[PDB]
Amino acid sequence: GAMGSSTSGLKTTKIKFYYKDDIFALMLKGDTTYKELRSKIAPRIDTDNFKLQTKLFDGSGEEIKTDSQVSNIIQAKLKISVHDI
Repeated sequence: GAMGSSTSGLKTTKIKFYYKDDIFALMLKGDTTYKELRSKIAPRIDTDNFKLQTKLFDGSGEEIKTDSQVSNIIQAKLKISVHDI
């Protein structure tokens, strides 16, 4: 009894967000999303509306706003920045 199929998994990417002067982290297994992060950040922000970006050296880069921007910060492990909105 053998099988050719196989469980396909990925490696949780460590992404440190930067809400104001505080910062947190997130482990994305690849199934995460932008609306997923929305609930994973809201509670770590103290609010329900904030703006995530690719924490650059100036302050923020492409404001993550789509499951792709997140899966991108996921495949590239980008430090995220969080603002209050």
